Order: sequence, then structure tokens, then C-alpha cells
Amino acid sequence: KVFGRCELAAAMKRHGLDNYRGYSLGNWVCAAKFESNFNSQATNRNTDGSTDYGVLQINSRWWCNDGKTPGSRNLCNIPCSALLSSDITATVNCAKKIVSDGNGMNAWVAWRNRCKGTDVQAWIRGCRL
Repeated sequence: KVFGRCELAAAMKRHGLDNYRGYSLGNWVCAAKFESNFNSQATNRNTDGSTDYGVLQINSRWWCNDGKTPGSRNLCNIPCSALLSSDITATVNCAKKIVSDGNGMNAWVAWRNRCKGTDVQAWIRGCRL
């Protein structure tokens, strides 16, 4: 499903991403735009045989099990297919796990390049929230 900007922001808000760990809602929406263009079915195969899934392009090498990635790690304890749903529950629970573990949102390179240090309030402009 291709979410609309405000629709995804409202869904992420309902799931408690608003200022989770000090990362405002706009940071999350900005990240999703540049990672998947708000497309929940987005998948990106990598040379290492890993695939990035969903709105936040969560990698199968360490975060979810897709049955075809070397290493067999699944830190979020979910099948990668759960990240392709129009229901963002699993994506949010997993992203909260990622952001708590390493260099915050720096885990998303798209976020680092186009979001970090910029006025992200603009991402939730005109949204009822």
C-alpha cells in the first residue's frame, strides 16, 4: 500500500513513534519517504542476498526472517513478510528495537542524508495531529 504522507504520520503517531527516544514524528515520516516513498510493499534485494522490506526498508540480514538470507538472524523476531503489511504494527515495533540498539536513527542512511539537521516539522504540515 502506498501511504499518503499524513496518513502514515497519523499511523506512526498512534503507534507511539512521536518523539520515541527524542526522535520527533517528522523524523520518522521523512525517513520513510526517502527509504520507500511510503510504499509498504517496497522490497530491495542486496548483493549479499539480503533484502530490505517495507516502509522503513528493514534489512533481513539481522532484523527479520525471510527464509532466504544467510546468517539466520532475526532480532525483531518476525517474518520479513510482516513488514510488507498495510498494518504498520510490526514495522513500528521492529524500528523501535533498531533505534534503541545502535546510533539512533543513523541506522537509516536516507535519514542521515536528507532528514537529520533539517526542519522536519514540514513533514507533518497540514496533518490532523
